[PDB]
Amino acid sequence: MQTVNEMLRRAATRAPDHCALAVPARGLRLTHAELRARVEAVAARLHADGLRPQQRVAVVAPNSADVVIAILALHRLGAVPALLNPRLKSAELAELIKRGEMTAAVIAVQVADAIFQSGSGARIIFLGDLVRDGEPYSYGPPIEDPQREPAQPAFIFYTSGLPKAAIIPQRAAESRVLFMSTQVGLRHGRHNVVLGLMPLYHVVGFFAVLVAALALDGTYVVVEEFRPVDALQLVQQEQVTSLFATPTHLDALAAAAAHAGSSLKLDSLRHVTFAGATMPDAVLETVHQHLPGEKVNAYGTTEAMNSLYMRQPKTGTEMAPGFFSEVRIVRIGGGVDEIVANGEEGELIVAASDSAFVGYLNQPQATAEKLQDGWYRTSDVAVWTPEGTVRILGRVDDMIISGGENIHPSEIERVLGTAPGVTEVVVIGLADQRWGQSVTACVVPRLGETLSADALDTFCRSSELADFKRPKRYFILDQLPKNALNKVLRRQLVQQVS
Amino acid sequence: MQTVNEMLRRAATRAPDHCALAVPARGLRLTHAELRARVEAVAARLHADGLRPQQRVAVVAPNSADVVIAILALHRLGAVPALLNPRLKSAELAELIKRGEMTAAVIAVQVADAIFQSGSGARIIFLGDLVRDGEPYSYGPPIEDPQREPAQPAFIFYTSGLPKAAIIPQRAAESRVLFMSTQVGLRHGRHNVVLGLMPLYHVVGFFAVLVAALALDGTYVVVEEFRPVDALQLVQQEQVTSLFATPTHLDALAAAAAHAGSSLKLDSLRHVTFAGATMPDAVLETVHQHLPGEKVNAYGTTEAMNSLYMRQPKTGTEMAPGFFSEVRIVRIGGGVDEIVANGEEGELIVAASDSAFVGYLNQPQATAEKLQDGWYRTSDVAVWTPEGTVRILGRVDDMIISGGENIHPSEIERVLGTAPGVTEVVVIGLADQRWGQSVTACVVPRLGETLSADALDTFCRSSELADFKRPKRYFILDQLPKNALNKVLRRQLVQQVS
Ligand SMILES: O=C(O)c1cccc(Cl)c1
Ligand SMILES: O=C(O)c1cccc(Cl)c1
Repeated sequence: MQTVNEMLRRAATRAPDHCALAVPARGLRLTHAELRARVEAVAARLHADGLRPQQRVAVVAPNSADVVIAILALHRLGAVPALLNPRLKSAELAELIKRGEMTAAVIAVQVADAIFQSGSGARIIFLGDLVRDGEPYSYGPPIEDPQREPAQPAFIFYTSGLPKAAIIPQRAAESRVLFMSTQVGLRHGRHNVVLGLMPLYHVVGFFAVLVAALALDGTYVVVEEFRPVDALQLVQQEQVTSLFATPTHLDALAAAAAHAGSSLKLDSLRHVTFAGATMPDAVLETVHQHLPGEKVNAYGTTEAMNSLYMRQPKTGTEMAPGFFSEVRIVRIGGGVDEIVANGEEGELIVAASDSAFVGYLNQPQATAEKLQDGWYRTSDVAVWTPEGTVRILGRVDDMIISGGENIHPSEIERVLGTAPGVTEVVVIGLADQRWGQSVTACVVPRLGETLSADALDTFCRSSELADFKRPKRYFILDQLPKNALNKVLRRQLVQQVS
Repeated sequence: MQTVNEMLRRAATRAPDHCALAVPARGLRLTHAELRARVEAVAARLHADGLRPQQRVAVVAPNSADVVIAILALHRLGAVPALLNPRLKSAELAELIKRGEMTAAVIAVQVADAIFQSGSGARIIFLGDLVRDGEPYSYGPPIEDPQREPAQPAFIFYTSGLPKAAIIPQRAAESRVLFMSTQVGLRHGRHNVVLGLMPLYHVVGFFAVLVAALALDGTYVVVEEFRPVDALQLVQQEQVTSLFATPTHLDALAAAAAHAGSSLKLDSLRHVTFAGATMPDAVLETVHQHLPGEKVNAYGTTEAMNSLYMRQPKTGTEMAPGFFSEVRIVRIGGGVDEIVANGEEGELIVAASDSAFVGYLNQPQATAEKLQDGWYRTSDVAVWTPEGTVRILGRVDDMIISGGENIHPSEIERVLGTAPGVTEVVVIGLADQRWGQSVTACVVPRLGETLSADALDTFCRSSELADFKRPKRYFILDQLPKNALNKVLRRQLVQQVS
């Protein structure tokens, strides 16, 4: 195997004086060799204070050079970084750190208050006391490089109840990085300038962006806060070769580029990658018109990383397996060998090989639901297209079954989202009749505007949707309940309207 | 890990009906699924005759669809293919199979005579009795897929005394394939059409060409015999995306393309890769002028695969480490930690990690010479250029040390090779004076032509060579002694002229 530490160490010997970390705002550049020296020093200093290999340390911070040093430092020591979204509720973060029996918590968020008062006896480390603007506080004797095993825990990442802690083994690093090369077409070399738009607590942000950038002897451009015109200036200024970004980032970037034209020089950007299963046709449309570089749509999971992709995509929902990947579509709630007839819908399962998580920390029942007979079960519904591609339909959990028929809310949402006057829409099934579930649309109007059930129904009737998929009922709401992050709490919403 | 078998198996599930093997001459195409079925059937039939996992089977055959099936078949069974050059002497092949305690010998070469009469009780299998033109003789019950371990032997390849048997472990396959992607820029997908110019008994021919082609869900184009104009027609006809070829192939191909112009459509060819350390500046020159695609120079060994490379190269001798690679230049005949001053010459050693051989079969002394303290020693002399690239000078064994000075015969040979009237030249050191060794040139004239020591000396004097490097003596010969393959036996030649 080749671990994160080894990938980064080998890179440092090949390109010691090439720029590793760029923070254009803070006037901060760090070479590969200089990044190593700080990783070594924070490692040693963390060790000199009683942190041992395999001890889980929480990390809760926005993107920055300092948090990159600290995360790599912990891994170099041998500790297992558990990376957590800083948008989470103080209460949630304290609770997650408690369940995880975490030894320490590196924070740069008040949230420190919550952790002491949770019971969890996790040592609160403030990030600014380890490393500040790339320069660390040093002390302690230089430290040994611990022995690392293929199945051994290496990093913990969190999912979608409370977020679950997915354990990423040492051997998963390489293929979690190299798919950026086999699928996306990144290659080794110092031309690589990678814009860090993705948060570091998401596996793409860490393995596919941060680690890939350095492991290929390139440069990682730190972005502490996303602004669409500023990001495009970075593309031009830094000579960005690739960016991996959310559908929401790309909508912003494409529109800013459209209201920029040849004001910004974007030619250096050769790779625009995104997880676009949920990307509407209209955003995809603008991405091709207004942004340069080859576009690659990618499907993946925290649990197994990349499982499908598409070069120069037409719809955002249709993709095919790449290198490392093996996939099947099986009967919903059946065994891993129950393959559907091409054309019938089912659950996407992918083989659980090198890139796979090895279980959810302290949640062995959820693990047993997800890892069966060598497969990882996505909980996503899919269908083989006659053209040999996989069409992602939606989450199994969001699926509505009305009059014995599979209806996917995401399909209805993308239609209703184009209805004039609509700012947000979530489609849900209410426990009911026609039977089983009744398709119901919850719609938020644009600021100042009225909506009516009649007008929306007329709009749906005049759209491509088939009979049974048309909502039977509409609720016009001033907002939708959306947890600590900005994703809808369907269950909670269903509970609100009934 | 991801083994050859697993790489090819996963590929078959992703692209069952895409063309895997093309033999345009024989009118033979085989899809991925069809190639699998034959690999399964020859495997089973080989098993039904008493071949067990980990038993070494020799393979001695020119390139063909049938030998690809048989090699993959043996690996699928679990047997360890030992691939041998068919150009070797009958006596040599019998002897190598004897030392290797090989259980069987798959041959398609008389050479069968030699093997029985060597003592080695290796079962002689004729290739035409396993599979002919892609259709096998089937029998026996379908067979289990054996458990494979990371350090376990998988394939045996032979080197430069008698050729040594380098044992390639299961875990070496992935990085021996994926460097074609990280260094060379191959990516996953069915556009991949790979021309099989390289012999299958060379690690590049097997891992970097055959296995890479299939593992990326592409097509391998079988070439049973190299002809420069025919090969270029294949590029055009088959839509070849990449070729990996020897310097000798590229000289032929470039000249045929120059005496073709826009007669042949070569635009589909995006990657032209070669091991060009020994490629003269003039051939490289023509490669850029007359052949399309990005040119990539690559340095590597049987023992550790790829260790250096260069995109769009200027000299053929200057390269830098890519992904997976770590390299040092150390004092000749010193410890792995004795790094030279940048500018001093030394031995190129590369780290022995995932891609590395695990030893020479039954030759533990040679192993101990080559694998020290986690490094592989190339036996190649190199120097760091002020620009941070590695300049390969020549083999340590060919090095001449005259008047206490490092002189590399390859440098002198490339100068003398341009002297009009010269068809071949080898430079050697004779045990002698000035002192230690005396630089001596052995030159073969062109058909019908005379050479003189005086005229050659005049030519050298008028060349870029420094004082001490000029040959002190010339031998004009009608030929140079060149073993079973076409490489010069320096030791033997030295012995001839003295
Ligand atoms: O969260 C995702 O969409 C994701 C996660 C891992 C890998 C990929 Cl390609 C995508
Ligand atoms: O024999 C060579 O030159 C060789 C062997 C393995 C890998 C490479 Cl890139 C080159």
